Amino acid sequence: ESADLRALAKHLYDSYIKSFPLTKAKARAILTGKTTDKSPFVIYDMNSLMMGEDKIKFKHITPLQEQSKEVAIRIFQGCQFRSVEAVQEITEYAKSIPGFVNLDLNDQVTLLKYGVHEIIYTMLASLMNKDGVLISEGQGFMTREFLKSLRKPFGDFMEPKFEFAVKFNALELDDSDLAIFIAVIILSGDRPGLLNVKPIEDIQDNLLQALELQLKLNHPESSQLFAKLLQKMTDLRQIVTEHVQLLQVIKKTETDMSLHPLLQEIY
Amino acid sequence: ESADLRALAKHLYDSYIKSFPLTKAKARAILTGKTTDKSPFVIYDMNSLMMGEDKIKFKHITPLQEQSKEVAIRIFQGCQFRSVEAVQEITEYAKSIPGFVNLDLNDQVTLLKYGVHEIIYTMLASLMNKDGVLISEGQGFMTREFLKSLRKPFGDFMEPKFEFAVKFNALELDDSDLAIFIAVIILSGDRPGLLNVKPIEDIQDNLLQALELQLKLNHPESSQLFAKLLQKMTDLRQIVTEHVQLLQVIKKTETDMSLHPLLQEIYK
Ligand SMILES: Oc1ccc(/C=C/c2cc(O)cc(O)c2)cc1
Repeated sequence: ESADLRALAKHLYDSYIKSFPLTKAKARAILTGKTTDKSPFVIYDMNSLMMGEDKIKFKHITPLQEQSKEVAIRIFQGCQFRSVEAVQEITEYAKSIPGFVNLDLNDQVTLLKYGVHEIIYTMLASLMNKDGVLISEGQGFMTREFLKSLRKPFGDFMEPKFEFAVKFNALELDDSDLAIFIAVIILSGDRPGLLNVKPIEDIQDNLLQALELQLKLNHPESSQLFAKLLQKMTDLRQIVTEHVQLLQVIKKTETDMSLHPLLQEIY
Repeated sequence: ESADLRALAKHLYDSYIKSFPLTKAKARAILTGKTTDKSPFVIYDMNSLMMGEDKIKFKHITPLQEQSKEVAIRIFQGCQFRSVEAVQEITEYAKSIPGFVNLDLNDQVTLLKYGVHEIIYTMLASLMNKDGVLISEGQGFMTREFLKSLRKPFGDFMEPKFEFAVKFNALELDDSDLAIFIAVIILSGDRPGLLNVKPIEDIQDNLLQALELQLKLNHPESSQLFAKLLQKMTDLRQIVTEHVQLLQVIKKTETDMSLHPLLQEIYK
């Protein structure tokens, strides 16, 4: 019944607004969108990020550059922190989804183990555009060119993300849309190791239904947007796989150091 | 007007038929061991394969395998010819797709080139069941275990396909549905090297409305089948990957074995 889908939709939307600080309406005003009044400290050069964290309240590293731990390394360890953060936000948005907790815990844990990854790149596109990506709650904006002028490893790290974001943003979705789109992702059912897929698919079915009417009523003119949207979810599955390749090569760059232990444990 | 999408649906199901000598419906009638209208010869070991030459059309080696092109090679050079065959059949079906042969000529090629294997594995599932796959216009049937037990390199090669088939076939689609879904695969838009995407995405963003209505009518119960079907194109692209690379391997350990010219102008 239509009434339930608009309900489920509104439920998830209000829940999504509570769970995620920096939203897209927001990030879109701060970014290219004018809403000029507060604008975000820019980072384009190696002197720009140098001591840059001045304003910007960073947790982990400060403006130190002189053969003391490479800039590239300290920029990647940053994303990871944010990652660890987002995973928590998401783990909570998950509980908010109708029926999620009523499932087998083992299953709730697996759905997150694999889902947390696609949702992160999905939302990172909310804080990105062809020129750069928003950072530090929105007090930042690290240019795209600066990111590509990074060490040999890290040069392709974020490029395959700006490409996806550019395409994904062309769909022009809003937080009310991504709310449902993101639920659908989590409640996949084809994730490895699940134990009772029926339940997991009954909800996604219900979530998919809601996503459909939502895009209809919310994009009356965008012909076949539902379909194109579900397609972009394949590019996500690929961008996530390719991400562990340039990551595995990292496992073969740092290492043997006894002052890491309680850190490599966190990540 | 849902009357044009239905007329477009008819159009496609028709060429699909004219382009593929073996349909999924012909394939299932042979597999479900029940319509002994013609049954297949089941190859499952060496002796059986040796006999397969007589009972079925195998212009391949009979006696010795290892020494004179080991059995593993015999099977591959054959499965190869089957594919060049397949590509031409799909090249035909492409041309039949409205708007296709009007797009820039390079884009046509570009679409075929990447569109091919995706379609070949989607169709290869129509000939597979939890235990094997039809071969030679359906005259024969090769066992999943037989294959899964071949020389180190060739051994695995078909095992990511059988997996795809079981889950994919689960959707229980029929030939008229695979026709619209197959067109949607070629007329994509996010393919490497394309010159103009708008006129191409225009076609897909119309075939899709066709696949949607087709599925709501054809499967009034299978809910979210439209959405579930599309999500299949992901497990698809992953297969090509395993292939192309597993192909790199043989290309080096088997330097006396060739490859069909047409099957080269497609891998990148
Ligand atoms: O000695 C041999 C003689 C013939 C073959 C044929 C293999 C083959 C595999 C397919 O998927 C489709 C097909 O139509 C044929 C393999 C070994």
